Amino acid sequence: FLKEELVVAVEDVRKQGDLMKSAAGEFADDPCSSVKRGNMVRAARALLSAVTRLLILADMADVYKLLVQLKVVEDGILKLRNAGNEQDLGIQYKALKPEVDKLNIMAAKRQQELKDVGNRDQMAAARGILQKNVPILYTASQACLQHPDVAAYKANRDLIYKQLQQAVTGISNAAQATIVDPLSFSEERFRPSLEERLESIISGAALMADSSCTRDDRRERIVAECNAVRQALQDLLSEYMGNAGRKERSDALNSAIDKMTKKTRDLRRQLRKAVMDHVSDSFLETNVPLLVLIEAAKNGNEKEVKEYAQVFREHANKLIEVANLACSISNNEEGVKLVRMSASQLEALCPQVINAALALAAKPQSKLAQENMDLFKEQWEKQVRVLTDAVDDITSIDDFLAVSENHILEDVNKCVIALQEKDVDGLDRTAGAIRGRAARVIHVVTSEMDNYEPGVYTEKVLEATKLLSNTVMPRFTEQVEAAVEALSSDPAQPMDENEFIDASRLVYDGIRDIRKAVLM
Amino acid sequence: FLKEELVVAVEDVRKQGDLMKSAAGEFADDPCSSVKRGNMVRAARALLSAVTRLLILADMADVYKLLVQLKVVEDGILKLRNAGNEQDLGIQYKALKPEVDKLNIMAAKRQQELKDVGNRDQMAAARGILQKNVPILYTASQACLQHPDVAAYKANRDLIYKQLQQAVTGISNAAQATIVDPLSFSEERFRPSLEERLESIISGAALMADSSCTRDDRRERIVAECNAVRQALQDLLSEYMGNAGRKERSDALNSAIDKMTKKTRDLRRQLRKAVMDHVSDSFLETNVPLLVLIEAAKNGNEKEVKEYAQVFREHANKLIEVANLACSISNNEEGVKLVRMSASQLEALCPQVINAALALAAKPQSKLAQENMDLFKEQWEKQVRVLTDAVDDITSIDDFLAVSENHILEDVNKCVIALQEKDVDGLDRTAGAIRGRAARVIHVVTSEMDNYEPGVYTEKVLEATKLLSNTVMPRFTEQVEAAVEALSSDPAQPMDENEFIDASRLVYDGIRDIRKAVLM
Repeated sequence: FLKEELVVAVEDVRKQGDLMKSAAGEFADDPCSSVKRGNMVRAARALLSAVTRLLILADMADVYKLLVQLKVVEDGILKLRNAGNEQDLGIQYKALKPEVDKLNIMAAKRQQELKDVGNRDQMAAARGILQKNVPILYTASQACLQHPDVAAYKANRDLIYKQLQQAVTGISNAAQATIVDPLSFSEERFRPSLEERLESIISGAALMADSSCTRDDRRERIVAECNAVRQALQDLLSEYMGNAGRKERSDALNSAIDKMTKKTRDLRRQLRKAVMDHVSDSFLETNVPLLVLIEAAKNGNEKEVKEYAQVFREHANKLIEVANLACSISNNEEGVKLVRMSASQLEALCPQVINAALALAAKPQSKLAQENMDLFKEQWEKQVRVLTDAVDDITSIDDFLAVSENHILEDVNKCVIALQEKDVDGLDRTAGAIRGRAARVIHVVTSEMDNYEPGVYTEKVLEATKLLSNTVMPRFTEQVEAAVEALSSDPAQPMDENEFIDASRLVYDGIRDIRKAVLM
Repeated sequence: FLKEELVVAVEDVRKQGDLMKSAAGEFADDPCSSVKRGNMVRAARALLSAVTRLLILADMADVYKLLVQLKVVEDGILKLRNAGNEQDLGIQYKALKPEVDKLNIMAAKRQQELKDVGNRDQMAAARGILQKNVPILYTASQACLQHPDVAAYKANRDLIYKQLQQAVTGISNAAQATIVDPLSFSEERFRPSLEERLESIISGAALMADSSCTRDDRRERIVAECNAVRQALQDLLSEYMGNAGRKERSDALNSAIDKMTKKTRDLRRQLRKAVMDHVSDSFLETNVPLLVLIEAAKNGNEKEVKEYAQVFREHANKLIEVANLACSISNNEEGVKLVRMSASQLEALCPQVINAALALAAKPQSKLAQENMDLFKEQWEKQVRVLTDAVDDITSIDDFLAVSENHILEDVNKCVIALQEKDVDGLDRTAGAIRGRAARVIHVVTSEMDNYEPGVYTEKVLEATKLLSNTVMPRFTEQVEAAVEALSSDPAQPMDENEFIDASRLVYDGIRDIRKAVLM
């Protein structure tokens, strides 16, 4: 198998190589010779075969190598979880750290070798989870030995083990392996025949919408633009059916499709201007399911914690979905991998967050718990911001600023009208959304400017950003709360409508002068 | 470009080869060395690159070569068509015969090189038509010079030229290279939401019948089974509308669809057992529009020839349609291409057949015409049998024998009853249909057995086939005519009812023991 095949391969490669050299030579001395030429050709082909045979054999060498190390790490992981005393536990992790690393290398190898990108993604995703959890399993399984009466800890340890076991299998599964979608799909229509097989590849493969999980506007917009392009496709399939044979150029009918089909591809640009906006219709409030999910457990409340798991979990994955929708549309693979990977890790760091809350809700005094939470908290936010920053790039920074401009405008007035309606519950709420999108805008603008060389362009932009967050925003928040303390205190002190409006306007305008500075 | 690149390629291949040899060596003396090993690997990869670079360059050499020869044959073909005197004409064909051949070789080269099979098919199809027509163009364009007042000849010559021009382009087009429908449709239903978008993709896309262009039975059968499955779909769309959300398993309602929808897919199997039967309800009589369409023109009858064009043309295309219906249902692409292609060629060889008859009907003595017809006749039948054999495979040989069993039975009795009714016009007619389906059965049975290894199974089958065509059939035909000469001769000689029935029964039985032998 191993060495066996190798020597054998070296042979074929050696022999064919010699015959190729001579042939190549005889051709060099007589390049204007047709025969001597053909000889060189056949020779080249023969060389290819010998060379490839070695590559294939070489692939086995790598695969096998991956297997050996894979099985080693498998047992090691289970041995770590089953550790009973801190002595054995510490001993296992040390003998596993290297084994894990080695496998990590070998994994990256097959990852590249795997042809179809799909499997390649699985390999990297599996490798990641494996790489991240291995250390965590140690910390989890360790806690169970210090507090054997904390089912919460045991449950966590096992969940990590589960994910780890998954990764290992995923590596082997992908090791046996051997893009956008609307882009490549739209490029298919041009022939004087078979209108029956094209009508099926353009019909049954052009019916995949999505929508949902967005605000009412995004649903409406998507509904209108999706119907306008569906009709478009049918105008292309009903008008095209009249070309026949000789119409192999561009007349009134063939172009009746070329003007409808070639232009209506807009649906794509519609779903984008419809998704990228989620970033401000349910984002910045990223801490919302953590800075309370923790406070619950941190207060010895085992009840409002169980119910919060779903609440937390819900807002989380919902965010990842939109991140995926951003992947469906984006021929950018390098960036899709980033997003899809950042999503996987963050998708795997989910159960851990819950386990933490569980162990803390039962022991809001256990310094080990309060620290375990604090630690997990840090890792969750850290993994969130990245997935977020990874996505902010999968899209157009500029487009983001555009949608943020309109939406900001909407919520801004929602507050202004709330100030008039003297509805604090709304005044507060709306104001918050304003602070959200605003900051979400300053972060994306700045994080995107790190790819540009400092200068007039970067200066005029950051300044516009500095103002909105340093001068603007504060004066507005100062007015929001100022209004609140004018109806909940005593009967109801008179609110200064003026300053509130002008202050709030600065917010919107601020975004405007930043967007304008971004373009320039 | 050519030689230029070559010498260059030989270099990279030469240098890399040397470095590879040494590396391979150092590894041989120390195979247990990891470093020396890696070296060998990197070396192997480097060799691959040098080798490939040569292959690519080599591809150009072949492509270019194809181009040169392609342009040569192009002009030659046009020069042949424009020939005015038998002198120049004969001269061109001779200087083209070789040019054509050379290109034929070069074409076969790129054909293999082309990666995607699709283009590969085009290359072969284009090459074929080019190979076949080149000689024909000569015979056609030649006739026009001997009888300049025969538009029929001119029209033919040009059509050949058109096809030839097509092939050439098709070769160059493919040289730049590197599904079913009911099957994929039925696999769509499984989700706790959006019952409004699924109801439209399962309703508006499940309404495409056909029927017609068959005997009364095939229309009735199709009508019954199409209505039984239409109702079925509505039992799936009316019962499904009650799953809601939690019903994500398989209860009484969700399965009320799973038992109706999952079983009624039979409509498909109905349209098949309804189409494959055409093969004996309007086939074998394939010569019928030729062995008379010719006799007409061959008798200097320019009148019954014009009217026969439509008659001939009608029976032809009708046959192709059914061949297409056999394509709609058959996920087999490789076979569909065959059928669809065999149909195209035969669909293009149609106008030519007519042109022949036209030129002969006007000159039933012109040895040039009588030969042109004889030639065209051969090509039409040849292209027919193939399209036919191509289709006989797109279906189930066994199923064909089944339907042939029932239909034979019907026509058989139609004759027996005709013998009793003493209706010769029917006796003759029916008997013919019997001889048709019968032979159509023996050919399909034998042509299908060429895919099986000779032995007991093949023996017991062919014999059953041999009997039906050697012993059976004859004794029956002998009785049919024998009965005819028993009422048209003198007043009406007494017919021997006995022998006629027994003889005719052999026909049916013959088919039975062949079908049974096919199964076994």
